[PDB]
Amino acid sequence: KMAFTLADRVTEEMLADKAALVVEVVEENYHDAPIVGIAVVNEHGRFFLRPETALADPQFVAWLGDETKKKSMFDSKRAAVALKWKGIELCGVSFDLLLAAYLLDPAQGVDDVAAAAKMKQYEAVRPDEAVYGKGAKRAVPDEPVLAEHLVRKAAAIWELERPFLDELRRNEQDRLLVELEQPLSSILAEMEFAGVKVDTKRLEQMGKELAEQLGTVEQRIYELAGQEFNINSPKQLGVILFEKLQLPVLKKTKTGYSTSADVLEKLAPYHEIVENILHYRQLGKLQSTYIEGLLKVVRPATKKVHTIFNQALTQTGRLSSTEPNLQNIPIRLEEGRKIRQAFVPSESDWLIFAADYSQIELRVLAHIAEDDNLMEAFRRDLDIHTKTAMDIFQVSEDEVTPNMRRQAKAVNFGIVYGISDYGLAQNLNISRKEAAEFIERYFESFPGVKRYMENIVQEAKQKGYVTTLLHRRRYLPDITSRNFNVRSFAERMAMNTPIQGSAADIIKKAMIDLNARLKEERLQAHLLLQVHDELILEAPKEEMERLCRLVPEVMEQAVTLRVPLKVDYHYGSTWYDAK
DNA sequence: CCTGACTCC
DNA sequence: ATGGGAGTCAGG
Ligand SMILES: Nc1ccn([C@H]2C[C@H](O)[C@@H](COP(=O)(O)OP(=O)(O)OP(=O)(O)O)O2)c(=O)n1
Ligand SMILES: Nc1ccn([C@H]2C[C@H](O)[C@@H](COP(=O)(O)OP(=O)(O)OP(=O)(O)O)O2)c(=O)n1
Ligand SMILES: [Mg+2]
Repeated sequence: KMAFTLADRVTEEMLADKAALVVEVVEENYHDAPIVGIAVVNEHGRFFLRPETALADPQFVAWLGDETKKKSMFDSKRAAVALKWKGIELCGVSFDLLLAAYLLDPAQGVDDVAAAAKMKQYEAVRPDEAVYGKGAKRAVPDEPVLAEHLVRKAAAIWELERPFLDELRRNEQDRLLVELEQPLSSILAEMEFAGVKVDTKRLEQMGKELAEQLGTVEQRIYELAGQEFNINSPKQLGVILFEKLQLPVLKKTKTGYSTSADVLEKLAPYHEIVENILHYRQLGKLQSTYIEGLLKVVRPATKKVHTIFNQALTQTGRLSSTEPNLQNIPIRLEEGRKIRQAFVPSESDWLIFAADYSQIELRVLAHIAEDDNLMEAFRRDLDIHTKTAMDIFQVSEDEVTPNMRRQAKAVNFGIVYGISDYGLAQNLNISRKEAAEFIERYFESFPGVKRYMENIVQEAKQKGYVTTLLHRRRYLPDITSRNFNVRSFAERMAMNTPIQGSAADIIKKAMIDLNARLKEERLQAHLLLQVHDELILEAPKEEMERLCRLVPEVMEQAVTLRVPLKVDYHYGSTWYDAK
């Protein structure tokens, strides 16, 4: 039973200095998406406004953009970006219920106001999907039904703010929300709306050449197989490998023979065709995802792509990137890495600038574990990825290739995060006995890491959750399970989540600090992407010198640990050349 | 619609 | 049974 005004025009009482605000965008991808309705709840009452009315009203636009007029919202980034596409600036967001719910418990997967409301037994609001429908049936409902929904969402935010803030405070997470996540949200909104420019001429030419290449590789595979088949079907491929060619079956899953890359690599001594197939599947992913998939989402008039950074999704505090994912662009193989040549500055005589934290989760672990040897390694500015490489490959520091260092990187993180002898052995294609002895020596080098991992598992059993440096939390209710697999996975989340999450806390803080410095120094430079422990910027070529000092400094000083933080940086004419 | 493939941190 | 965190794709 909820009264509200379906307003025909904006009135002064709608423009109070505190309000719950709903700016509704139904489409999952909110870039250039319709705003279908607006709701405002404040001390004076409850109001629904039509966007064509409200958004062309100069007082309402003024109010949206006035930082002293405070708004509580759910997913303020979605509203901010949708408004930027409407040419309107949103300021003064003081509470975001999505971010509040996320910090209280990321496992709730809260994706609408109703699911957040449930956390406090508030039920005077419906789920979005129940209002709009799903798939081909998704639609905006009749105005009265829409209006009531948006108003109930705003009223929920109005009533839920204090109970959420109260609980965050009890958890010592209120500052994490107000000083970190909420300011980051506005920064991500800027990055997403800016977008990254793409060289479509180059990408399309790449794609044409790649198609010819796939054809050649495909026919070679059919020749080796003695038959045509769909190489992109693990079922058909399994029949070829394990029935026609009679190769050993190393692994099965629930649907049939495994053809994972791990398995095919191990079959190379039996038939050369597995190497061709691995190459083919790489090339096919390049074409489907990083050529075709990317071209499909380029906005043609500006040649820009606009990702969405999901800030309330991952269980550790990382961001994710969708439609397109710009956090998994190829780099490890030169063939794939060339895609990066198609990511270019948005203005002429600008350049791309990239900065990456050195050995980040190993520095974080040194600090949190207080491992004397590892802490001293970072004080000696050593490279643990390179050192591990020299060992596993029996090679000098000068003969270690970037590829070797990449592999050693997975060995280091594998070991500290609980890899077994079976897994390490399968990884380095070495003897299981050899792998076990290697793990043993690793923890004899870093015994504090070992103690830390034993202890954090016990603490997680006792408390039911683990925490990061800035008080981010993950609950682990499975960790005392009688079941071995269920318990074991939970134990390994206790080992990993605090470290990966603390690293996420750090780069989030650096983005805030960096933008503040950019503004203070009046630089045109701005952030384009975050890639977990990297920041990618564009700026006039004349700003590179400054950035070379400023960016790494801000990143390195974002937090003070018991070890130095270190940042590598590069710049060039394209994302590829920023190395 | 899921599974298993390739991509990154 | 067998490091952890992610997203997109073709095939079925
Ligand atoms: N009410 C609070 C207090 C702290 N924090 C988060 C953000 C802070 O940046 C981080 C660190 O807190 P402090 O700097 O105040 O140090 P603490 O006293 O909390 O010690 P510790 O972090 O070891 O628990 O914790 C928070 O979100 N809300
Ligand atoms: N196989 C991997 C690779 C990375 N990561 C995590 C831990 C890494 O510290 C972090 C960053 O990825 P990087 O590739 O940037 O690795 P580093 O920062 O550790 O090393 P560097 O930047 O010096 O190459 O992501 C991981 O858990 N497992
Ligand atoms: Mg790094």
